[PDB]
Amino acid sequence: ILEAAVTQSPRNKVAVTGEKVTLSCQQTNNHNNMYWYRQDTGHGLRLIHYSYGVGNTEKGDIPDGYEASRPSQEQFSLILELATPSQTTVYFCASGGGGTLYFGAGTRLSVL
Repeated sequence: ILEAAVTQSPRNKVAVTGEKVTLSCQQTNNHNNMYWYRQDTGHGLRLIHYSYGVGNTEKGDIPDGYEASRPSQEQFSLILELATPSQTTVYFCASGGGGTLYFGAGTRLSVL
């Protein structure tokens, strides 16, 4: 984008149960760390998977039923191999070095 260091795509996603879904997190700031959170109904952000650099993924608190991929410095992808309605939610990605968090604008996912 023209304005933000962190871009999420798509901004919306409708899946049918059983479809594979991939969400993209792209940052252009050379950030070492990337993160994927699911937002809960109290607007809490729950960590799914994160990454310390290219090629690395680490599991967060709620990894089950997601995988992650850090194929480049810029890109941290969240994959739902087989989407389920319990995965209907808003998802936010983030990136930074150290304790810094630059957040994406969010992706709304509905699994039907």
